[PDB]
Amino acid sequence: EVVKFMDVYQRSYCHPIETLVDIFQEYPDEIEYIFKPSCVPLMRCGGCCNDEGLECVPTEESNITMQIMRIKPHQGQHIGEMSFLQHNKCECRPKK
Amino acid sequence: HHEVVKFMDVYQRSYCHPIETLVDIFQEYPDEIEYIFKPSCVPLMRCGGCCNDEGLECVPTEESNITMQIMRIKPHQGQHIGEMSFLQHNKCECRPKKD
Repeated sequence: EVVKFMDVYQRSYCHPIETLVDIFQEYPDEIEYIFKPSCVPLMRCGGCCNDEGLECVPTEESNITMQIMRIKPHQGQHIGEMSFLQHNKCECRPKK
Repeated sequence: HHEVVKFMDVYQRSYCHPIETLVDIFQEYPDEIEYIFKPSCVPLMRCGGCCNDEGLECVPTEESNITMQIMRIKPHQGQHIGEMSFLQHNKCECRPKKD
């Protein structure tokens, strides 16, 4: 059975959506370490806009600290805090 | 303000599972050059998340098709809503990378 048009657009439109982020892509300055887990769930702007001209971007941003096993391989390793950017409010806005 | 997310709840929530993820139609279908689409983009269940070992990688096992209605526009020429099928990952698990 079809996912009805109205219900697509409504559900796609530019909102914050829980998204999984590999720590090492987001932070490549964490070169000495692997992380456990490798990856975290973060609220992040995603989705279509009315016009192909617009793009879906944050307006309010905030911090979530989390505890992350930090491993220097074959060496010391320790759970530690790590702070991450989360997008609380999104809106469609012009590209450049 | 807001308490730190406890390790248990990280791991549990990160681990390789299907997660609703938003996918540009033009990436999924790149042969569709003469059309824009409304939306630009659709919600599809897709494998995402950590694996215990940097050796493993998080991959689909069961896959399925989900038909959805999409405004198809040829610009300066208007349009037609029509059906369009999409790939969705129903079941994921961590498995070794040969890559």
